[PDB]
Amino acid sequence: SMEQVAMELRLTELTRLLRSVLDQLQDKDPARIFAQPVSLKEVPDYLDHIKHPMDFATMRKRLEAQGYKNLHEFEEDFDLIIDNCMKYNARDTVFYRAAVRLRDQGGVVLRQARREVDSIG
Repeated sequence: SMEQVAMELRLTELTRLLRSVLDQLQDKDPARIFAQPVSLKEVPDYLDHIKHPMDFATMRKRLEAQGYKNLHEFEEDFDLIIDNCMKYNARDTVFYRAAVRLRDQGGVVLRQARREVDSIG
């Protein structure tokens, strides 16, 4: 149907805007601490601690499959990256600190992304 196409075009444009958002958030992680999944070879107990692992490569796979239907779903995954790290790692660690800085800096990006998603529809 023509309606299905129009919906598909909206999803494609959302995916475009989320790719730009993703790039901007990932630049706020210059140490690349959140770039890839925590390795279960190197952290064998991880899944005893963290039930829903997340990382920027995993988000990019979902994005490129157009697997984010709305900004809320994308923000959920970003919050998992931060929140998982802040639980697994202690306050005095470079990991925890990196997550705090990513959260604080990402907030600014996400605030305007929400406006753009609402604005463009």
